Amino acid sequence: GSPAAAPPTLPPYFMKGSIIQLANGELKKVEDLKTEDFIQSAEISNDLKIDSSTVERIEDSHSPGVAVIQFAVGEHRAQVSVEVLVEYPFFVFGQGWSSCCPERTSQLFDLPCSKLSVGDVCISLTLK
Amino acid sequence: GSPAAAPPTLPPYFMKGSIIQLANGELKKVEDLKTEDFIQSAEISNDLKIDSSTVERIEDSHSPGVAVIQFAVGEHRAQVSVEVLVEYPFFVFGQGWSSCCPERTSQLFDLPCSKLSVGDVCISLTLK
Ligand code: NA
Repeated sequence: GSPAAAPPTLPPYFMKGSIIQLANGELKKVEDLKTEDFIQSAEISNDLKIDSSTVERIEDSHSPGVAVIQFAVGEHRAQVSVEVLVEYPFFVFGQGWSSCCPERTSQLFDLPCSKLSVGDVCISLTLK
Repeated sequence: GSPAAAPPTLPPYFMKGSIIQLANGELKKVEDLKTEDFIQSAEISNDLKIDSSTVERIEDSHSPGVAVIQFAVGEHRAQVSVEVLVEYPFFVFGQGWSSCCPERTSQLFDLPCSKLSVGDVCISLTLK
């Protein structure tokens, strides 16, 4: 079948040394974020909730530098296949920042990443 | 409420109130970013390689609150159709933060936001 395409640009906070303001008034550098920062920040926020998507499959795209990743999204495991840039950092539950290509994420952002793998649970924040 | 969305498709809400570390070591509040903060070169030449994507078309989606955006991506203009929640913030060359629904982006990200338009050239802040 035909995957959905992800946004073709990356947001700026992935740049190492950027500082996030969490819904606990706390400030952390992006490279220092932990899983509990998201969970606690979501818990406190009246607007945001935590959700998650599990990596089911990673395949090469026909475009070089792009992966096709199959996700199982949220508690009913809705199946979504998306084209994503290999440098895109996902935040993996109990791991931290992870990408299809850590070396490229290092080149672009200086953000240390683990290699994204099948079974990884990626954290997201969505509106209520 | 809207269709299943992979992690990189979601607006990055938690970048609200972030401080971005620019390639040169400067710091900028995310709402204060300018096009020049994206450009390394202190004097743009026709040398200047930018990675960008240009908006070609914007349509309503069957799903409410979601827009479908066609992009021409990169130097070779790959055609990519991207479905996103309308508040998704793009940084536009010569314009700044823009979206398919400025009002909602401003309230959710606490920044000034323009309407995304056909012709808008969308960029990412990176080292590159
Ligand atoms: Na919450």
